[PDB]
Amino acid sequence: SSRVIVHVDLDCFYAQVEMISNPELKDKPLGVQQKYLVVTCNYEARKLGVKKLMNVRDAKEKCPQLVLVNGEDLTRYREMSYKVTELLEEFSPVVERLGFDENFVDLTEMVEKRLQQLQSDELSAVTVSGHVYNNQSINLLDVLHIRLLVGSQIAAEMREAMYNQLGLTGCAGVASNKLLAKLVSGVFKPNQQTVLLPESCQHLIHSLNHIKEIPGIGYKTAKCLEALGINSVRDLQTFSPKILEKELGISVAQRIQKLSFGEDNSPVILSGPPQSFSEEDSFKKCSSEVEAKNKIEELLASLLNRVCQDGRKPHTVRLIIRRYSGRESRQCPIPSHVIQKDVMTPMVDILMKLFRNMVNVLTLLSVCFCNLK
DNA sequence: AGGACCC
DNA sequence: AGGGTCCT
Ligand SMILES: [Cl-]
Repeated sequence: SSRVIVHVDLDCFYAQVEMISNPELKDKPLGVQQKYLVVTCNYEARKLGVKKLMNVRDAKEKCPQLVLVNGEDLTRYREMSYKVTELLEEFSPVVERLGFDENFVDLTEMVEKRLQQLQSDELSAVTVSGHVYNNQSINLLDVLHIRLLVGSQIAAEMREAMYNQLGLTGCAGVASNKLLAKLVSGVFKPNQQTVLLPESCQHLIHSLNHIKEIPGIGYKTAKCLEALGINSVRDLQTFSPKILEKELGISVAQRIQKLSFGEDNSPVILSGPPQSFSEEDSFKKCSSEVEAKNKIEELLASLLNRVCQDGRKPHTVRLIIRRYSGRESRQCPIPSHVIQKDVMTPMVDILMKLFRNMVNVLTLLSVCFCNLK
């Protein structure tokens, strides 16, 4: 049973939000700064050589006119992110969030509903919206092609609604599973879409230049694969299954070897409301382990406002720390009476105990509310 | 708790 | 960087 999946990928998301907030930035090169880092930038800045996650000095020495806005407070980005997800959920309810700026939508049922409504002569006029990957020829008699073209039409409706209703541009990719939809959505950027017909799957997967470019193959797995002489997609396709299992475990080995062929049976999961709320701060050294209570009190204060708005409350609190020159965490249940929401002073007490439990009286402090109900 | 992955 | 997910 084949599926029609769309991957929606917002262009330079934080920059888009900031440009909407201050139109004066719309025509100037823009970078969103967090600490010493340019986490993202609009395309005007990318023209001038600015890259994501490029340190501010390197970025200013490449674009001295680069306008910098602070993006350490994620509140506005998070709000717009959920407006996108909710808009897509109106199309079809099964929407999976991947970070703040990507969504997967399973269009299968929607596509079949639209096809049922078409007349015979109507079927021969089905047209693609946007790009066809690798300029592949469409066969209107192929039912897989028809379904994917209808997927491309729904994807264009989504992108038009996002722009008309929210002012945001993004790319979309339409394919038969999540892996392929996500790989194909970035083929034409920015603000464009691409559909992958099945015959071009091997062309898409072999277009990658490192196995680390496969979604799901992270730093540790890549480093491990490279240690085995596996570098290209075809290397992973042809590597011995038995050895790969022994080195990576059978779960990781079998899944990522399927990914190397473009195979991905994973379902689109309805993300729904978030599973956790957290806030953090990075810094160079906080060994005044009495200022930590101040940092933790500030983080806790802002978090408390967010928990009130969601309406659901956390049943677990967690404190994370990073050690000077990799993280450690302590969690514990939140006492039931404390959940009625002055909750600061008890929360600080709980958190400090977790703190003291971990540190003997730091480059990061993070507080998380989780286990929601 | 810790580790893998994602943006 | 400042967030998130699920698995062991
Ligand atoms: Cl499987």
